[PDB]
Amino acid sequence: DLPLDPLWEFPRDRLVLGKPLGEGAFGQVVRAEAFGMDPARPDQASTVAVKMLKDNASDKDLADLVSEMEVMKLIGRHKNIINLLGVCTQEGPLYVIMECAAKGNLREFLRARRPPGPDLSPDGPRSSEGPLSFPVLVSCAYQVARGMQYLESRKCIHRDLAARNVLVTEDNVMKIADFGLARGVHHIDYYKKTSNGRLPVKWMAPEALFDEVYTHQSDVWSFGILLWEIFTLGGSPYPGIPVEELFSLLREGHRMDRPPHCPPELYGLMRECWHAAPSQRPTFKQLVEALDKVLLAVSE
Ligand SMILES: *C(=O)c1nc2c(C(=O)Nc3cc(O[C@H](C)c4c(Cl)cncc4Cl)c(C#N)cn3)cn(CCN3CCOCC3)c2cc1Br
Repeated sequence: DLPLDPLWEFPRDRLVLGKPLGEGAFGQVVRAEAFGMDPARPDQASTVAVKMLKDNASDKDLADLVSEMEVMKLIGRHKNIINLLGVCTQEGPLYVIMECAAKGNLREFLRARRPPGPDLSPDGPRSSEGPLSFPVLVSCAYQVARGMQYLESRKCIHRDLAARNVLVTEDNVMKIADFGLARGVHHIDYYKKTSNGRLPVKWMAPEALFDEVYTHQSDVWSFGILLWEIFTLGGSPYPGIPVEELFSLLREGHRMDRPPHCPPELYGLMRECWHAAPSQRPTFKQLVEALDKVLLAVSE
């Protein structure tokens, strides 16, 4: 009963719904097979991520998903974001079809690839060598910055940029997810802990947390936290600090320490992102360039 948009509309019968991937505040995401997403190859199979309303959804849940859908249409296509592939709005439940990232989110990607502990018996010629190396970590940070730069150019604010909201493809390409979402910024439970133990308040810029102000520079703050996540290989920010203590510490201008095995260049970028005045933080364009210099200097 929603209006037909032939540009994006995809026949729902060309989808085979598979195993659920996860669920958000509004909507659930399910893995699925798509046939003929490329109209030039009608019988070609591809793996996609389908977002849909949960069971017994409210009208506001529908409005939020519709709102997300329209943002996806306007945002355009970029290598480092989750792109819209199609929609199903006609004669059936609302489907928002987007790209699927085979390796899950960036946080779990890093945590599952932490170096072998010294408790492990030396077996082979590279026993100390873990899956993750410094240039690849830098590349991950660079890709997120480029993706955010694109989103910024499209006047899009993420409001919850983090490792958990960055997805990893089969080719280890970073793709920013859930960027055009209504997140109820006027009613945030700052003490709320997710089912996986995450405290989303630890990613909020001071002007966002204290003054409910969101800009692209507030995302830059979040990017700084995301930088810390990457080079702690999926660690949780402000270790062992409860939300109540986080409040007072932030008011005192407290910042996270430099993590182990992290070069001063990158902790330098982190601290720049965490400058109190938003105009004293780098832009994403500057972050891209700065991370590019480091990346090129370690890609001989
Ligand atoms: C399809 O390529 C595919 N995807 C995954 C994912 C996965 O996370 N896919 C995914 C999730 C998306 O959003 C959800 C809500 C999400 C989750 Cl589930 C987790 N964190 C953040 C977000 Cl946004 C979106 C979107 N939009 C797109 N794609 C996870 N897996 C399994 C990972 N698996 C773990 C065990 O080792 C092997 C890898 C897959 C698999 C596949 Br085929």
